[PDB]
Amino acid sequence: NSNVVTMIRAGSYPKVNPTPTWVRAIPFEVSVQSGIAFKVPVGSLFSANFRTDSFTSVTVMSVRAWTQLTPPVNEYSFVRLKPLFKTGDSTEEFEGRASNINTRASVGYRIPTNLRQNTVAADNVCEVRSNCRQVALVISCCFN
Amino acid sequence: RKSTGDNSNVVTMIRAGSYPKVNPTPTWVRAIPFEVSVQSGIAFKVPVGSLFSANFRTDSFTSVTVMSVRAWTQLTPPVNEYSFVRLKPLFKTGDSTEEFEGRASNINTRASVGYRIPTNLRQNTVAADNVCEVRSNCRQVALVISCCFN
Amino acid sequence: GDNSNVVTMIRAGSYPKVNPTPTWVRAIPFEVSVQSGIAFKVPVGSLFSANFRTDSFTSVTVMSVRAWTQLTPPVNEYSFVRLKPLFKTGDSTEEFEGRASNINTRASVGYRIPTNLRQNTVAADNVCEVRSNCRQVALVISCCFN
Amino acid sequence: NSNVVTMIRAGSYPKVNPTPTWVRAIPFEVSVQSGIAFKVPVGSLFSANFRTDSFTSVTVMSVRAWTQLTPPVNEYSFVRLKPLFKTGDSTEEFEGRASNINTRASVGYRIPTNLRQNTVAADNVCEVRSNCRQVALVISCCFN
Amino acid sequence: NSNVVTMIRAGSYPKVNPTPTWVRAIPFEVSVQSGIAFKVPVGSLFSANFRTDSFTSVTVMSVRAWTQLTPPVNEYSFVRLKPLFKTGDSTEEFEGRASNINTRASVGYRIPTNLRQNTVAADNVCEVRSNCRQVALVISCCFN
Amino acid sequence: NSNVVTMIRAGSYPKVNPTPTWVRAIPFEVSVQSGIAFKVPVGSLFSANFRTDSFTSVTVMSVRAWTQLTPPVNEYSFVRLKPLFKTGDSTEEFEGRASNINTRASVGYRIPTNLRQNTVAADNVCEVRSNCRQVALVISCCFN
Amino acid sequence: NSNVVTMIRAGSYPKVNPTPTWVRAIPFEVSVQSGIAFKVPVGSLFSANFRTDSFTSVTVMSVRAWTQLTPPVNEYSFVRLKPLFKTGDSTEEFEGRASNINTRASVGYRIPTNLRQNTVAADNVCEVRSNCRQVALVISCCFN
RNA sequence: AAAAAAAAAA
RNA sequence: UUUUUUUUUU
RNA sequence: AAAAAAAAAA
RNA sequence: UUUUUUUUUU
RNA sequence: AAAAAAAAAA
RNA sequence: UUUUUUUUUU
RNA sequence: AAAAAAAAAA
RNA sequence: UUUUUUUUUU
RNA sequence: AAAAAAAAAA
RNA sequence: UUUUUUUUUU
RNA sequence: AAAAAAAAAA
RNA sequence: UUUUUUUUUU
RNA sequence: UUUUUUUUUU
RNA sequence: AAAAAAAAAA
Ligand SMILES: [Cl-]
Ligand SMILES: [Cl-]
Ligand SMILES: [Mg+2]
Ligand SMILES: [Mg+2]
Ligand SMILES: [Mg+2]
Ligand SMILES: [Mg+2]
Ligand SMILES: [Mg+2]
Repeated sequence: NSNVVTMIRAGSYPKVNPTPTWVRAIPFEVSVQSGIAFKVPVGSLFSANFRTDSFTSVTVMSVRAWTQLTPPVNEYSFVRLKPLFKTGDSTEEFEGRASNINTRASVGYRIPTNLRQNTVAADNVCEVRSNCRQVALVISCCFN
Repeated sequence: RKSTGDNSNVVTMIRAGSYPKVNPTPTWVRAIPFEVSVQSGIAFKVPVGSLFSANFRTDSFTSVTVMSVRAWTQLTPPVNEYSFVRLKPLFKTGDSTEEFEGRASNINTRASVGYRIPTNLRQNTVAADNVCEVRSNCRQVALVISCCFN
Repeated sequence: GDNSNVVTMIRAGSYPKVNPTPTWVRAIPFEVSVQSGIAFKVPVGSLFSANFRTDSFTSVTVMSVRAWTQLTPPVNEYSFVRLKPLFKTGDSTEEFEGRASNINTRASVGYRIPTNLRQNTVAADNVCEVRSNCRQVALVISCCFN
Repeated sequence: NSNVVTMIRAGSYPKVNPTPTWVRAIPFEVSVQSGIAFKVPVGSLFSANFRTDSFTSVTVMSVRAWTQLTPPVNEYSFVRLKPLFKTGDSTEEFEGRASNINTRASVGYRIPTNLRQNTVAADNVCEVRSNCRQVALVISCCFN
Repeated sequence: NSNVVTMIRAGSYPKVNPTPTWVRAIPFEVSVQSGIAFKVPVGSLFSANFRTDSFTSVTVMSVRAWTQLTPPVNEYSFVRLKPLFKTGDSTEEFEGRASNINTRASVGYRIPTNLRQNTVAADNVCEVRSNCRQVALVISCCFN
Repeated sequence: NSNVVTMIRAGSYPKVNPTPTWVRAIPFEVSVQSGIAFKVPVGSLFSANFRTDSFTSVTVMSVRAWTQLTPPVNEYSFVRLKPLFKTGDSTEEFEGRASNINTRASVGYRIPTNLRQNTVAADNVCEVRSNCRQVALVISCCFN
Repeated sequence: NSNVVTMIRAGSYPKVNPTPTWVRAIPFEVSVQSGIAFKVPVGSLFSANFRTDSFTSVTVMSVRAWTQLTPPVNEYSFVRLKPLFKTGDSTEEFEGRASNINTRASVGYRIPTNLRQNTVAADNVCEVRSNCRQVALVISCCFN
């Protein structure tokens, strides 16, 4: 391959876009109380910590969750996810459980194409329930 | 694919496994468009700092690997003249003396030119570094720089 | 293999992913009472009921609507039925219509909702507007409860 | 594909059923005591918690069981299942044991076609024995 | 081919629809001020000038823009489009520039299927910016 | 498929037309008297009820007709169509009859290409004859 | 194809015939009385209502008949056809009956080639019988 | 799809 | 032998 | 390259 | 059916 | 895609 | 004979 | 990848 | 017979 | 291995 | 249509 | 050249 | 599955 | 030689 | 997938 700078025969000025979209997998943690559902805010996805503070909307494609702290004594870890939608919240409770007390529980859900619209900071993605005090989420989304 | 394919109309369960490897602050390949002011008979040094800005969604980055530079005259040339733009590549390990140049063949049309950086000179640059020197008979140049933010 | 006559052991492994409250794709039949040449808005709430085993849902994604006249038409007339899709992001002005060709037979028509318009609806929402010369309309709605 | 609503050339009124059958995998837990067999009530399968409170009968196809809490000190988890049937109870004790003390024991059994009749709330599916105080069941069944 | 009227052996009364949908490419102009973004209202699409005043909703599919008047002295035309959505506005700025001062600048964006819902008069399609006092838009859409 | 907006690299301003043509199947009804031929006016085709009030001319391609009310006592329904043209009315009487007293009679005719010119509201498309007091018509035509 | 008038290189004067034959299906109705046969007169086929008043002879090929009014109370419609010939009348009574009281009864008969000679107005085609007060006939014939 | 009648073409 | 109109058979 | 209008040839 | 002229489409 | 000039390889 | 740099032709 | 239950299509 | 949802088997 | 987003090449 | 970056499915 | 909407035909 | 009208992609 | 039940090997 | 023990079939 070339070892030196070489000329580019550029033509006319192209179409440009200084603020393009970005497909991402955003990892973050939330605190969870015993017996209480936590509503995961969309605003958690906008932050300089993820290079995403210039975005104000996002299209979530899928949500995966893992317990992030150990479960109570004698128990195996569990985590549940209830998808929320601005046009109407769901009542599914997708749940994963651990089969070794020392291992994380995990589960996820995919959003169908027909339900992939934008959400903003004040929106909530889903409810989390767990017997562990923290849950780690990895959200696959399209910032725009 | 996607020929009548698509998927379901409802949320479905993912049988997730172990916690994956993750990175909250990944890299990003980009083409950044910005303009610079240039003066008659004077070479302007293009600062790398122009590439870090919220106007590009890149203010969380402190380094970038530049891969190629293209330039266009952004304002009209002087009376009776055709536009021209020249690019001289600059490197922290030793500046070049190439003067890549394009000129317009219609006075009403932009001049344009570019250069590609070879793999062996694709290291990082920071805000204090410069990308290239620009010369032109037009008072502004429009640059589109293809680069890897990291 | 098959044709075992007795219980047999399953070599179960790790606890699987589970969900006590899953989705359900359904064709729901219900009727609405209608007046003469008067549009009636069909409520989405008619889809949630113990009579359909769906009272545990609060949302549903409608995929298509079909409608039949349920009582006889006025004297000298053939039955007809009209459907005008309604949407929260913007109502339609289409009026899909069927008419009977025998005075003793039901009129029928339906419409399909495109993938890009298949979002959720709740009980307070309305599915469509119905218009008929008969006093009842029998609807069958294909939908995904979730 | 189409981006607008399209006509459906409906025909005669079809056959309908407002209350159809449902093939399900129902997850629920049962309490178990030391040295004592617990009879799992079929009524545990009818509940708004599973969207099944409008069913009063169910045809069980197979039963799988996992220990749901840690076992006593120095022991590995075990769980046994003895099928019950209204026409005659079995004496099999299908059993699984853990090989790591931190992991669940698991076993299941399949009901043959000739024994897949209906059960009601007052009936029992099986007996569960375990050294763990709780057992998690996932029962494959056809509600009707 | 036939030179006279011929008989049609009609059958039963078909399905009918007096107010059908309509896929269109609507052209209209908007005024733009220096350094100010103009919100393109969706209501502009329901006009007797387009045969569309019987519609109250539309599904937008793609937007294209051209500058419609000459740029300021010494400048080449430019135009920018920022898509707007009721579920969450975008921050993209798709931009084109003229490479000949005497020629229009042009650009567009396509709306993905998952974001192709309906819009009504009070909604806005996008934000337009340009150094020219007028921008010419052609909007591909489905009236319904 | 793509889940977010994408740039379109638009070119020169296209050829446009804000008021295009429209091929349509228009359903409407006319009253008919015993023993009297009813001239169907073309103006019936231009209406807000059809989204066609912006049109002043139309090219009719075919006409199909259905009896719309029940026939006289002891009679089977019939309907006849006589095509009319500005250059010369025809004398054909395309006719259909019901074979069940409770069923609609139907018939239609097709207009040859050499006779497919424009008609305006003052023109008449055909004469309708029937023993029922209303006839349902579906006219295939090209609005321009 | 050509859009202008074009020259025809005609030759010698051709054979001509200002009054040609015509193959036709003629539809008309006759009144029928209970228990009485009605002889269908051939003269009904020559009429300006059929464009055939310039003919005096016709070769009938086949006769189809349909009851034209409702039957008496409690009965299903029926119609019978007995062929009549100048060289010798037949004694066949071809018959159709309705299987639904609201539907027409129908039947026909074909005339063999060896019996396809001419008939004049004073001739009769066939006898019609029915429990309905009117019968609708469609006669396939060759006017000459 | 074939045939008969009128017409046109070859 | 193809097509157009009327008819018929399929 | 085909088609239409005029012409020429076959 | 080939060419020439006018037109049209590609 | 080939060729010529410098270089490198074979 | 292949590649890199400059050039040229296509 | 096949099957069973619900739906849709053919 | 294909797809979607639930289940199951592999 | 294919697809989606940004980029580059063709 | 290939490659690079992010993502996803396998 | 395929697809989507309206129409027509099969 | 072919064509016509609007649209889109190429 | 196929299948069902228990076992075993793979 | 084969084999061994019981059963059933051929
Ligand atoms: Cl749980
Ligand atoms: Cl803007
Ligand atoms: Mg844990
Ligand atoms: Mg230079
Ligand atoms: Mg009715
Ligand atoms: Mg345990
Ligand atoms: Mg310009």
